[PDB]
Amino acid sequence: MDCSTNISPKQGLDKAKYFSGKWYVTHFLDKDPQVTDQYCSSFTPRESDGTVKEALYHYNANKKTSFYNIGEGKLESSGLQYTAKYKTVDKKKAVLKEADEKNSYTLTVLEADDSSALVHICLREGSKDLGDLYTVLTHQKDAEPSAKVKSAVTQAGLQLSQFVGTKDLGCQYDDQFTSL
Ligand code: HEM
Repeated sequence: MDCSTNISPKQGLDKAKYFSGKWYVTHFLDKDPQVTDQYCSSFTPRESDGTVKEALYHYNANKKTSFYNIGEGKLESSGLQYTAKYKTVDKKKAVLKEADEKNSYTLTVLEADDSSALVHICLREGSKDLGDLYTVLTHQKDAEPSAKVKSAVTQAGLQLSQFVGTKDLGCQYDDQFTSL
């Protein structure tokens, strides 16, 4: 299930707006889920000298469990786009597995403003694309995405209505994990 091809970062985006606060996923669009479980997610991206580090949380809304990761990658020469390898961690950020060289994700920022963002994530393992997602992001749980980001969704060729809205899933977040 190939990741979407025509994906490049929006040029002219202020990186200070993207590497800002934390993000909560309000809406996600999954091309082809392998599992039918639905997730909520929040993460806290930071950048220094072209290196991105981010604390990542997933909550399985069906099973009511959560898992944790730390991503690390370099910004491309193209703008706000990065391929990250990732550690697997417990809730206290103790390392369970270190980043390896065959598992990565590529995150492309399509829009970002003071309240909201739209990003695309392709997850890979070895020679295979595992999964492609678009995600609408806000800085507080269940905040409304901005008009600018809703327009970004339409301009990406998508319909926001076809995304899964996470409000309905009964998400639980770990704001301690994502603080810092
Ligand atoms: C609501 C939004 C999201 C959904 C629905 C979602 C869905 C998924 C699913 C279904 C998996 C597979 C879990 C498994 O069976 O092991 C997964 C793993 C993963 N996701 Fe997400 N995801 C979301 C947000 C994010 C974001 C924002 C990022 C990166 C910034 C991300 C990065 C990853 C990574 C690195 C893995 C691999 C974890 C592992 O192998 O341990 N995801 N996600």
